[PDB]
Amino acid sequence: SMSVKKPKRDDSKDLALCSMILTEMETHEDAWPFLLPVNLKLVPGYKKVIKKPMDFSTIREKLSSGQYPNLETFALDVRLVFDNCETFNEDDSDIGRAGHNMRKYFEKKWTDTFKV
Ligand SMILES: CC(=O)NCCCC[C@H](N)C(=O)O
Repeated sequence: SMSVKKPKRDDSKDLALCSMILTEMETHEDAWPFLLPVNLKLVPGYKKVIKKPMDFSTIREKLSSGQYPNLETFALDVRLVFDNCETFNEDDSDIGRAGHNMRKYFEKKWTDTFKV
């Protein structure tokens, strides 16, 4: 509360660390469905259904331009990519399997990096 704070976590490396994680996401062989925005003119239903589209290039742009106030807002965008994927694609589809794989991949990195 006022004048009463938990010990200050060193947040000085977060930006570099999230960049690293994102670079690992981008180079994974199953990233291809998530590298660029879904093309809303060419994918019927997507615009109507998926209220907040998100993709790795957009996350990258937001990151490099200081648009994530903190760690968690970055994780929320990454998770949104996979929540969107789940909403639109069947689990038993190539893109549905990519999404599950990439989420698992992300959450382990997230844990190893920010929760020891
Ligand atoms: C990443 C994502 O959800 N893209 C939209 C779904 C694409 C559908 C794909 N072209 C298909 O044929 O199943």
